[PDB]
Amino acid sequence: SGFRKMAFPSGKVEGCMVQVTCGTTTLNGLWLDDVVYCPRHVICTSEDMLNPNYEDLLIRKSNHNFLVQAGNVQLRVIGHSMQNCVLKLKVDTANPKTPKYKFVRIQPGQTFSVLACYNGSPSGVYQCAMRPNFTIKGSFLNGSCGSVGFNIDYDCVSFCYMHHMELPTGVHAGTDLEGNFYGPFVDRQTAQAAGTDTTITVNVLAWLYAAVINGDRWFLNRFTTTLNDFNLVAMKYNYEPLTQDHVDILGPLSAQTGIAVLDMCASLKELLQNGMNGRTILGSALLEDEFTPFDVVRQCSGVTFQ
Amino acid sequence: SGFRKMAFPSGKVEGCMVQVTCGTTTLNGLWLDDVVYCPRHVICTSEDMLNPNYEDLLIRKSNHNFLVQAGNVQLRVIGHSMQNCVLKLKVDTANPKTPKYKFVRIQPGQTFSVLACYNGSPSGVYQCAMRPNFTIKGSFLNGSCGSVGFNIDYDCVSFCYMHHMELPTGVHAGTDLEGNFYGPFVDRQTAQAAGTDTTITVNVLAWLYAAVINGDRWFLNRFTTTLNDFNLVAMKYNYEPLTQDHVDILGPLSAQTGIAVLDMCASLKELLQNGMNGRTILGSALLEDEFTPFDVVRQCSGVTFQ
Ligand SMILES: *[C@H](F)C(=O)N(C[C@@H]1CCNC1=O)NC(=O)[C@H](CC(C)C)NC(=O)c1cc2c(F)cccc2[nH]1
Ligand SMILES: *[C@H](F)C(=O)N(C[C@@H]1CCNC1=O)NC(=O)[C@H](CC(C)C)NC(=O)c1cc2c(F)cccc2[nH]1
Ligand SMILES: [Cl-]
Ligand SMILES: [Cl-]
Ligand code: NI
Ligand code: NI
Ligand code: NI
Ligand code: NI
Ligand code: NI
Repeated sequence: SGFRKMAFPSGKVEGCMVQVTCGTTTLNGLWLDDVVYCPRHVICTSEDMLNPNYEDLLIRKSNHNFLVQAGNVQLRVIGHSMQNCVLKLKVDTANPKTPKYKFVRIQPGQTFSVLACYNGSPSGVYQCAMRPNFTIKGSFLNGSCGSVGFNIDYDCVSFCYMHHMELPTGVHAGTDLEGNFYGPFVDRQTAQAAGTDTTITVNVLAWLYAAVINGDRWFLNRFTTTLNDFNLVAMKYNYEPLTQDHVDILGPLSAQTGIAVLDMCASLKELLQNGMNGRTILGSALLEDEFTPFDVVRQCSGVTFQ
Repeated sequence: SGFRKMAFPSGKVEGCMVQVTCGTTTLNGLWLDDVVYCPRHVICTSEDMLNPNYEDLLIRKSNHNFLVQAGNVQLRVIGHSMQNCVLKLKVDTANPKTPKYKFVRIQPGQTFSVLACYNGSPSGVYQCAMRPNFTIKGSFLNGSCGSVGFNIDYDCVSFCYMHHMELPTGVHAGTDLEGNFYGPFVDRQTAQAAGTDTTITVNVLAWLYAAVINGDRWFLNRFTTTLNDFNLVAMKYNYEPLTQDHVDILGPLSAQTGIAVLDMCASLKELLQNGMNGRTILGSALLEDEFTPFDVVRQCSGVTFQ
């Protein structure tokens, strides 16, 4: 019982975090085998980031210019190469703490844990969703660049995010570990605007199923709705349209609780139209959209990681 | 920018989790140096658990009765003793991954990270506060017994909680690492009521400072208040009394934002009297009370752990 914003255990990722310094710029890198992955931003001076020619700037950089520190040990850089917005520093030592890992590009509406780091040391861990507008609502300060987002499945770390940018609205933007941004963002010292965001309907439904699993059932009503009638309400409240693919993904939670997906949609319609009337769901006064169906099953079934 | 429920990185604690089995009962243990700490519940069979005489049950146990597994390695138990509600199993091997550590008993309002575990393997990490009623709002399933709660200062892990019980309202009770329960609770199979809970006033004020640090300051009014006049209002909304110690603990945040503690108290007094009127603070429609003043500084200044 209980339902919390639950992060993956961070130890497998902690063992990969290093400090990268080039000239006056220090940020985080990810050390996997004999490669350190970091934001290519690290090579730039102030006047470089005007409209930086990374091909031209990197040609001028020595392996010797990169200072890479794994705790109290300097790692020697023996080669460098750029992949999109990520710099790959080849080092002379393979990280003995490298976990089984993959690089994955996640979809909007999926979640991941962030290990927020400064000077290659961890500050903390929290859960994030990739928003429909390809931002995340992170917690990041100066020097957080190169902090990563990840999921774990059994023993395998799937890295999905490397932190680069804060927008003026105070939300965050970054890349996958192939250095391709999520969304229409660039790695520049500029004020950049995100598209309009939307509420992740399938996740709100997942969280209402979590509430039912945890015995918070007051919002359940006797009403049912069609998918079309529900979507006419979704649109008005800036919720994403619920597809049959989403209904299919909620199958397992519907089967666990005995509440048909379109019956839960009727309860969500009532909450959108009428509000909560002073009540809370899983301790929240708002409808939560940063838990996936899989996040709910993970937490409610006690899935562990080896 | 941003403000998240942020846990400590869990790696140092992950390296201490083991499985303890006595007969048919399996739960989690904490392996520090050559001692494994676990709930004494592990020595109960069926129809021991409703009114166990733990002293009598432990007399009948041999060292070999305790199966302790650290991953796929079995640890040899060479002694056992009971301290309050915790079992101390002396093993013939010191844990090479033992961090610098202390055992501390925390006060209501203090927060900590929980590494929820099953069969000695971590499921996830989240933040909890010790509630005024000496419960915690965790996320725990069957077999979570012996999961621990902790803080990190620099490199020192302060363990403050070991999980034992779920209460009827779906909240949680457990002990310090000396085996003394927080609150009136006992390690027995019986429904045990938590006291009516209250709001942690010093933490709400800390979170209002986090809001101001993040440029969310709509709720700041042009008034001040005395500590007396504030408490007269607090006590009508099920808030904890604010003390001068609370005021001084909030001093650094007051210094950072230029808002005197008593001026912030006047803004909180107006939020209690008038409500939030559909407005949000740091993305919440409720006043959040599970961040301490140190939690806000750690997160907003990027404090790291080595
Ligand atoms: C890089 F080292 C780093 O840590 N960050 C993290 C930002 C800092 C504050 N909170 C964060 O998440 N990245 C940067 O500082 C970005 C560097 C670029 C070149 C990748 N810059 C920005 O995020 C940025 C610049 C800028 C601006 F010029 C105007 C408005 C907003 C803005 N954001
Ligand atoms: C012990 F191994 C363990 O994992 N748990 C964790 C509980 C399980 C469900 N969620 C949790 O947090 N502890 C127990 O199962 C407790 C064992 C005792 C004997 C120490 N029992 C309870 O937590 C319990 C028993 C009980 C009851 F009989 C009525 C109402 C509530 C209640 N909780
Ligand atoms: Cl006792
Ligand atoms: Cl106001
Ligand atoms: Ni439960
Ligand atoms: Ni040199
Ligand atoms: Ni900021
Ligand atoms: Ni004995
Ligand atoms: Ni044997």
